[PDB]
Amino acid sequence: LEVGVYECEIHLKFRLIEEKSLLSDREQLLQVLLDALTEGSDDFLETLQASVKAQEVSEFKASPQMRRQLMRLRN
Amino acid sequence: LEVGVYECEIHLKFRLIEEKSLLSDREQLLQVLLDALTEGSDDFLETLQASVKAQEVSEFKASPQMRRQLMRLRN
Repeated sequence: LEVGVYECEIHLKFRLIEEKSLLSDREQLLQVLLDALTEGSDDFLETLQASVKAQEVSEFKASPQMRRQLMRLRN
Repeated sequence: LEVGVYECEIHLKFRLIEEKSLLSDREQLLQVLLDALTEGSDDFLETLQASVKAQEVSEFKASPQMRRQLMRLRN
């Protein structure tokens, strides 16, 4: 159950069919898009460009809250 | 139940605590990251940079499969 701290970068461009009423709320917009990305249906979504990076970094780079979580998990 | 075709762009940089065994499969890596983004726990995740864009475009830009889906939904 080895964990690490990863610095991660996602860059995605894509076309999506969606209901208009689901895209009008600034606070829920990303989640609506993540949900479609997760579904990954070729009837609704076309991924145009994707770059996904995840690199382990030293835990000193983590936030205080995350460094506490790391101690909690390792002990 | 008005739908549109949206051209969308997500650019996210973030640090994540995750189990190592969950990040070693190229085909599941993005989904593992989307799942953490969806959870959005401050004990595990720190969002460093976020850019989220979604713009309605003409449906002629959609894939054949998506244009068929659009007809299916509008009728």
